[PDB]
Amino acid sequence: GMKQIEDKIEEILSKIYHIENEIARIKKLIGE
Amino acid sequence: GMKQIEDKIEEILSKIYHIENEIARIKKLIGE
Amino acid sequence: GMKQIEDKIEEILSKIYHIENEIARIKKLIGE
Repeated sequence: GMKQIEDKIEEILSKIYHIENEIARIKKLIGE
Repeated sequence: GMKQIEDKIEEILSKIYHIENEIARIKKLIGE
Repeated sequence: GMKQIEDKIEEILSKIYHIENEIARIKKLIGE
């Protein structure tokens, strides 16, 4: 496929990991 | 690549931005 | 496009649904 498609997938995976880190910080503060 | 692949990427980016908005609202209510 | 691209999209959609479940559990505990 497109190199642009693969580039977008890279950005998406980075965004998701950043979101999962944010959710981990929230669950740690509130307990779950 | 597929127009269907690019369509799915559009839906994913919309879902991610919606999630980031939800996380912003949570962090604003609890402080972080 | 690539079968690998479509496989990555499958993993991304699973990650997003899992994240949306986690956000639902957080909003239920704190109220919003």
